[PDB]
Amino acid sequence: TIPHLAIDPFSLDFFDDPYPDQQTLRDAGPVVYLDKWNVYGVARYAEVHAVLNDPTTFCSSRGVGLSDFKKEKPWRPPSLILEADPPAHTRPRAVLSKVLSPATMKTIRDGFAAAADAKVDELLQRGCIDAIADLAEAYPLSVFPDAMGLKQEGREHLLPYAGLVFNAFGPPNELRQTAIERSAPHQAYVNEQCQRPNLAPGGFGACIHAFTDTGEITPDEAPLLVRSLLSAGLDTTVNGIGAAVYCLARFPGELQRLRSDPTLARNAFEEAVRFESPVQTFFRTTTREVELGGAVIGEGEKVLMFLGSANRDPRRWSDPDLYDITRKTSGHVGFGSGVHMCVGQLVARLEGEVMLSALARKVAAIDIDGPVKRRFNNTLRGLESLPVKLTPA
Ligand code: HEM
Ligand SMILES: CCCc1ccc(C(=O)O)cc1
Ligand SMILES: [Cl-]
Repeated sequence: TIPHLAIDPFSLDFFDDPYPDQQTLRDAGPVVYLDKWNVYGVARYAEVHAVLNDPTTFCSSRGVGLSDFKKEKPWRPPSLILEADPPAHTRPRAVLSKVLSPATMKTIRDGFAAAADAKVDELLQRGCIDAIADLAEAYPLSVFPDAMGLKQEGREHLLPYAGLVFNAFGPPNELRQTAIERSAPHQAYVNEQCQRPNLAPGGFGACIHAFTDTGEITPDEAPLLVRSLLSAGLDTTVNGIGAAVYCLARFPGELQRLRSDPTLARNAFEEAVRFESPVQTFFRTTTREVELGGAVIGEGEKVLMFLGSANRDPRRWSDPDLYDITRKTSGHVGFGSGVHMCVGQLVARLEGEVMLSALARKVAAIDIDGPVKRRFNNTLRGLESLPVKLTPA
């Protein structure tokens, strides 16, 4: 009844060009079995959305990577938010929501926007730049660690730590094993920065610790919640901004529409998140036998959700393989959906908006002018290098 496929969605060949295999996964059925890893897979929008929105049946507390925390030890102590189910999820989630709240964005927007404009001005002086290292990485590094309240020393551990976190959701392949082998210094740095005295006044980290007297979280929960922001808050935006720049570089007609109306910057970024889906996949674990799209999945089974495939499913999207900055993007699953839907999405969208606004106002053309190199990660999709020439407006 359920088709068995040999596709390895964590293989380098798959990462290099996932789109044919994602269509095969969608078209084989609403639910597939991936023999390579002994997991169920859902690649159509409808089933991905359904799984995300039933957290009781498709839980997160047994891990959102391949590993089942009921069977194996987690590689690090479980996240109090990502790897928790309601009701244990609810209070930590509320704290992060308030720390990253609509009102908090007002305090940081002016500085984030000035840093974006300054970065684009700097890049225009160079002309030919690497849109990854010099923009997608450099811009978030220039705003997010400071917004966290981190000291300067040791920030070089942040991107390695995030790459480790995202590789560790994958199966025990070479990418994951190698990341864990190299992890000790990055974990040591990150864990130390999560302690209250190491987080500067007014930043996200200090604000998390300040919530420890309201009854929502205790003091001993705050370090792990700071850890959540140091895990999820940087490399995601690197790949989101990188996706948006790569889209504008490949689709100059959309750059031209963005230049003509810079207020499209927020939706241009949202459409880049749908189009590239920098966060490609997450797992859930069934807590009971369940019927999903005509298939019967037993208890304690891992279900792999293809967020990027859901975001390209023609059953849901018109012209899904086109980058369209005026598309009605609401409902895409690039930030998830439901109770775990990205708690940092206002930060991510703020960064993406102000960078695309700076490009829309200052840049006339973005031309790829060197070899494009892809970066391979078990969960993140994005580029290692994107050589571009920026022409000033
Ligand atoms: C373009 C950038 C980003 C993308 C595409 C993205 C994507 C996602 C997705 C798909 C989830 C759902 C995970 C699940 O359902 O298991 C998620 C959750 C989460 N994200 Fe984001 N994210 C981004 C940026 C950020 C930022 C900037 C922060 C923090 C400052 C952040 C913090 C979190 C946290 C803490 C969670 C867990 C929420 C929960 O479990 O309730 N993310 N993100
Ligand atoms: C796309 C972001 C995924 C993510 C979310 C939360 C955490 C954490 O709570 O440590 C780590 C990774
Ligand atoms: Cl850790």
